[PDB]
Amino acid sequence: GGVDMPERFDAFICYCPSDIQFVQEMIRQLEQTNYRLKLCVSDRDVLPGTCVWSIASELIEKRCRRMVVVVSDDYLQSKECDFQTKFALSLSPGAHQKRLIPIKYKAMKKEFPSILRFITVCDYTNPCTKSWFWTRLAKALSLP
Ligand SMILES: [Mg+2]
Repeated sequence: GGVDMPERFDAFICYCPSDIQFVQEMIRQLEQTNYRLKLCVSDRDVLPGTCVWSIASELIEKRCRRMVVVVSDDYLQSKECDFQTKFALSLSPGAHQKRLIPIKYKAMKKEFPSILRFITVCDYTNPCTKSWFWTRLAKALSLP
């Protein structure tokens, strides 16, 4: 009986503490789609009421198919961004679009991270794509 703890994950969610409220909203919404996503973060304890799992940093590239990147002005200054930027720069040609899913959720005064310049963004601020935003993100994350 019961629920298993995953060995491999659909995605790691990379975010700085300033953006935790967005991540809390995202996880609940993704859990309310017709998918059973396997999601991980550095510390599940700060995301109560969710099905997310904790993962050691050194295991992320090996065990996560993709990385969701929550981008904001605050994020650009964070150690979490340092980790994600190094991760992105470690990737071979073609791997960036296959493994990175950047999300914007509020206005930014700063330019988007250099390494994400050719990467498709999930823009939560655009009302024109809002109705199916979470469903489409969940489908994207569920794919190999
Ligand atoms: Mg909207």
